[PDB]
Amino acid sequence: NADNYKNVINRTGAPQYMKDYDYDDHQRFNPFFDLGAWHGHLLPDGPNTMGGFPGVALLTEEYINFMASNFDRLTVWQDGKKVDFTLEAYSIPGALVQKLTAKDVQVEMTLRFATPRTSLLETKITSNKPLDLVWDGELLEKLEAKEGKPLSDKTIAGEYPDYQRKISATRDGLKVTFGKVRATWDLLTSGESEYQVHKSLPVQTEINGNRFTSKAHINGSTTLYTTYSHLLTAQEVSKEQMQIRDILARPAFYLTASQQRWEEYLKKGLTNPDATPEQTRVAVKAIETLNGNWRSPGGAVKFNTVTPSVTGRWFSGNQTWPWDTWKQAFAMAHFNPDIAKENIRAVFSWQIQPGDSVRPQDVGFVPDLIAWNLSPERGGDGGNWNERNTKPSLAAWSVMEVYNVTQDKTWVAEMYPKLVAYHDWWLRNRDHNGNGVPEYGATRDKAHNTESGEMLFTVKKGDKEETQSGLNNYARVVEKGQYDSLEIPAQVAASWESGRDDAAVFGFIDKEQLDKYVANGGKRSDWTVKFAENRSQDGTLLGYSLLQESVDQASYMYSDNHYLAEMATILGKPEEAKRYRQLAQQLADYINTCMFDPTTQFYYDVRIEDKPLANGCAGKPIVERGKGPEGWSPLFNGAATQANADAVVKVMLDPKEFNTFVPLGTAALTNPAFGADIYWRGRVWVDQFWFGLKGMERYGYRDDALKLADTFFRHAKGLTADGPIQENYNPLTGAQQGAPNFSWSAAHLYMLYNDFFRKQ
Ligand SMILES: OC[C@H]1O[C@H](O)[C@H](O)[C@@H](O)[C@@H]1O
Ligand SMILES: OC[C@H]1O[C@H](O)[C@H](O)[C@@H](O)[C@@H]1O
Ligand SMILES: OC[C@H]1O[C@H](O)[C@H](O)[C@@H](O)[C@@H]1O
Ligand SMILES: OC[C@H]1O[C@H](O)[C@H](O)[C@@H](O)[C@@H]1O
Ligand SMILES: OC[C@H]1O[C@H](O)[C@H](O)[C@@H](O)[C@@H]1O
Ligand SMILES: [Ca+2]
Repeated sequence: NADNYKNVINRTGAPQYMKDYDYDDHQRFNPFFDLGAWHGHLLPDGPNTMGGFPGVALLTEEYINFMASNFDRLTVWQDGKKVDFTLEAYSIPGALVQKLTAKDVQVEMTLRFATPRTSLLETKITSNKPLDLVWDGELLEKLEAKEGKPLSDKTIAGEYPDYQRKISATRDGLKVTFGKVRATWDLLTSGESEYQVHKSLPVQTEINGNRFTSKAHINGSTTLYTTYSHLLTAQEVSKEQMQIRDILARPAFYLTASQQRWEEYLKKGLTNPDATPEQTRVAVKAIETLNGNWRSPGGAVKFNTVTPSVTGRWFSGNQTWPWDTWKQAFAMAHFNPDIAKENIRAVFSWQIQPGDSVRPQDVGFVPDLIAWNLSPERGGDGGNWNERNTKPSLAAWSVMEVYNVTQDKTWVAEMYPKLVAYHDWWLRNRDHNGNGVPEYGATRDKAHNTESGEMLFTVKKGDKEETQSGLNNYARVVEKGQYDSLEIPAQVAASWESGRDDAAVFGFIDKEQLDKYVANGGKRSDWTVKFAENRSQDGTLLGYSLLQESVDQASYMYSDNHYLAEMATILGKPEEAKRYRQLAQQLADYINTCMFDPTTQFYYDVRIEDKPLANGCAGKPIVERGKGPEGWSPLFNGAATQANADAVVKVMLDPKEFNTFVPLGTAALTNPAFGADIYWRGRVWVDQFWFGLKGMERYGYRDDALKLADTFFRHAKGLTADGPIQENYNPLTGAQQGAPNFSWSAAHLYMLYNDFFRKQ
């Protein structure tokens, strides 16, 4: 089956820089990774790289960095003359293949992964006469480029003097060793990491600086085996040796194991018999993408996980977020459920437990960002590890989907208490006014407050700054309004917690847009989101909330309660199920009463006003900031009444609001802060699009969802081509932007293939 899907993504390339970046700093080639391994390979691009799989990509703990262009590249010699081959090279799901053809000599190479640290190359040489084999390679020298244009003349060795890359011969191949580099934002090595090449036949290896040549003579047709391993610690180096020996003793078993594992992914995954071949191929792209972003345990992360992009500037190594994980695992449930389960475990594996040394006030909290290296507060030197905030919770929805596919009640039993603790955390730490309806917010953290717990902020006016602290001081400053801007680290973290960093609803609007809004009769203070601290009975600082209750947030809490009730029932906990159903109903009632605006036929966030409205709502819907995809969150999550859903769908299907060339973007065309190139104020993301279609379908509009899905399929640029999957689209043009090989796009593209794409 895998052979029906050649070169779904262009995996050719010959990188020339360690950071061989696209215009947004992501690696501009798409290496093949499998089995959660920490290195990847590219296909040759023609004569310069033919005979090898160039572009060894190393996942150095938290980043992707190229090691070499040619490395272990084969040329074949006959009586001193190089054999002249033609090249065929292609990817399939789970393998890279290249075939070199001459009249009297042929070479067939197959590269698959064998372990979570090791790939295996079969080199089959067919020849009527003896031959001399030569393998060569060279470490990269140049540091960084942007779309082929050097960003400087810096070298790798110049930029990282301690990297100290060294190639050495070994008895059965060679190795590259690396010194310890703790470049927090660029390059992270233990000082014990290595890249090893082991072969099934003796070779004589000569090293000259950062290049090597290995030589062997064969008397005729021979098949050899080579392992490549990136090993990140001394312990990994030691453990892998026995695995390498087993692979070389049974190479055909490892090739077969990979073949079979990939046939199973395709069998389990490709279940839409009404899909066109083009639609099916998109599903295969998504499967290749998600599986390549899977990482085996490493460092502080004791589980397999999936990152947002193995090639991403800030998304690589094993960096894991909850938001991305819920979407990832929902999709992967349908083809790689073992890793879907692991990805969810990874996120909860650092869930705050009672007596925590850093944040005992946050029991049940799930960190925003976990990775190889712990934060300094937890004894590591990682700069990415983040506990300033979490992300919106679709955790129960994700856990349920894995159950829906596997029917494994022990999985539900495993996750239920963790889901409950998270649920409880939202109600203690993200409900400033105690009404059962959460806000996005932030934690107590060294970035947010002084040693004594005073909230940090910086008041900016002209070129003058003023770093102050304390909530009451902040409150005065907002009241007086004599500043150009206010930077509150905790409120920045609250924007991160929402998952939509620059959305209109959270008060983000550029100067020109705001000047227009004000010039058309609005007040600039309409765009000010007030902020508050959350304290326990005894005065303890629990964290912070926006003084605003978000309709997507409320709808995800509805969802959380809804799925918990279903899991409670599955687990024979009927009184717990009853309580969750009651909490869901209350949230639905609040969403429909408080957050729906009849006049504009849509849902919106509400402010937490100084006093609640007479009807008990915390504030009026914030209609003046315009419409966004949060407006269909009550439909996606099932909190909406039919009547309110009918009203919302009419707005979604209006070309003057959301029914754009690529439909269901992150702000309506009528939103005062709309821009077609603004990530969270116009651009279309596949998750929000799919949430929209699902919400429509849920309320009787399957036929219209199917039509929007066809529109997306026809207008979303690049969908049927061989480029990597990116993050979002211009709603007016269909143009793509974002990190290549982006997991949650892949996940929702997969869902669309499963749920909505079909032959017309
Ligand atoms: O399994 C990977 C490859 O192995 C062999 O080279 C087959 O000839 C080829 O059809 C296949 O794609
Ligand atoms: O998630 C199911 C299984 O997936 C992977 O194989 C893990 O290595 C294993 O520990 C886990 O139990
Ligand atoms: O699981 C690793 C760690 O996760 C969280 O930080 C918990 O609060 C802590 O108790 C636990 O040791
Ligand atoms: O909280 C620690 C870190 O978390 C995240 O990785 C943020 O991107 C970074 O700005 C912050 O310093
Ligand atoms: O640097 C900003 C980014 O830092 C972290 O990755 C946060 O999880 C993300 O929400 C934020 O956009
Ligand atoms: Ca509240």
